[PDB]
Amino acid sequence: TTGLVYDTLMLKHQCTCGSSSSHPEHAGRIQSIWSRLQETGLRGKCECIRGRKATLEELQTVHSEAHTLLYGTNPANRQKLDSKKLLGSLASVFVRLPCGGVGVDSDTIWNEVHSAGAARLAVGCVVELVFKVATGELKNGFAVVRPPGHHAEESTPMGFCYFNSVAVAAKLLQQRLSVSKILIVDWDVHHGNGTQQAFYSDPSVLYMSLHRYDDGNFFPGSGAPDEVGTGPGVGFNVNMAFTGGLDPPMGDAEYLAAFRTVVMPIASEFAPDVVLVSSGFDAVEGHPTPLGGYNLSARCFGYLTKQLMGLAGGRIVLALEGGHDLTAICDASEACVSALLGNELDPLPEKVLQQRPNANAVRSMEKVMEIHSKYWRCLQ
Ligand SMILES: O=C(NO)[C@@H]1[C@H](c2ccccc2)[C@H]1c1ccc(-c2cnco2)cc1
Ligand code: NA
Ligand code: NA
Ligand SMILES: [Zn+2]
Ligand SMILES: [Zn+2]
Repeated sequence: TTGLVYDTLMLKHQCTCGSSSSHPEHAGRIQSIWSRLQETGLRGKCECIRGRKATLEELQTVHSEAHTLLYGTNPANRQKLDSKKLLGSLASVFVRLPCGGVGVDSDTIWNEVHSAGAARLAVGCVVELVFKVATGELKNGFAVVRPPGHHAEESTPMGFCYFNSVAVAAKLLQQRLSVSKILIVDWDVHHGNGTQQAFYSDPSVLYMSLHRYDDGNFFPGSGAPDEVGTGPGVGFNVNMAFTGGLDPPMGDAEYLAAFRTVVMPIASEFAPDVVLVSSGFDAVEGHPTPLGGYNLSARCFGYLTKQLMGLAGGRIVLALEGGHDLTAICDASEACVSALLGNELDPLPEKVLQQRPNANAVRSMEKVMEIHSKYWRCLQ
């Protein structure tokens, strides 16, 4: 049986300027996905679980105390709980954004009444779902959550992320269940700099990201192929980094090629007990060159989901990260839940299924393969 998680309190994370048109990561993203699953009958076939807020203890597996006080509490308790006197003056943390609202860095917003709650419910929702699948109470699941997580570093929010929901899930799985091997696949078009950071030296967690890299200036500018891990973790960080720009743009042929030749062989060798997926949908057609640039179909994510479902005895959980375009993210979410439920994949055209990946795609794949050939038998 497939699980779903969602909570309407996540809608309340909204800029104080009162206008979501200045802020791409907006409440409507989840709301629409949520109704799409209703109007297709998919929600009816799933178990919808009860979310909760993450405790500060739970957030502190990934993030510092200072950071968890700053973004996990309302202002009154923020003083109450900072007995260690870690925080300086809030005067220096808050700035006025170009839209007139309150934020923290030049891009990222902050609502003092609602964002802390919302950021913590996003984590707690994922955690609840992940643990329910890991203990075998559910087959698999999809976490329709907001705000996103994978850019949140130990002590820095960025890319509209405040806490790394998926990282925390994983850490809790280690600490409270002693799960031996965890796989995190991050197919959001942007690199998950936070997640990479959180497990770079840990060989019991393998992080694989497919993302646009282009020689280091695509956001967030981390995630190079030769970043492979450190210490005992060497080899358990796989950056499937696409280089060459948008000439031509990457699409279904390219991604399916990378799965077959890089992601799935390595994942199979690792043979993980649980699979977590940072499931951003910004790689889909309809994401302009700043936000995306690539041309995947939503359908395609059905194929990617199905492939991952073969691992870990099916114990797979997808959590929303990026993806802006409403049609795209609803279509893609449709495909994935449909896959998780067990339905036959709504296919791609034979024209595509026979397409050789572009020169850039191939070159990008061969560089990763050469590097990780040192660490994985299936690449020799
Ligand atoms: O997709 C994403 N993360 O995975 C990131 C945010 C996102 C998430 C969800 C919905 C919409 C957007 C998008 C982002 C892209 C570029 C910059 C940027 C550009 N120049 C400096 O910083 C900042 C944020
Ligand atoms: Na990624
Ligand atoms: Na690792
Ligand atoms: Zn604003
Ligand atoms: Zn993204």
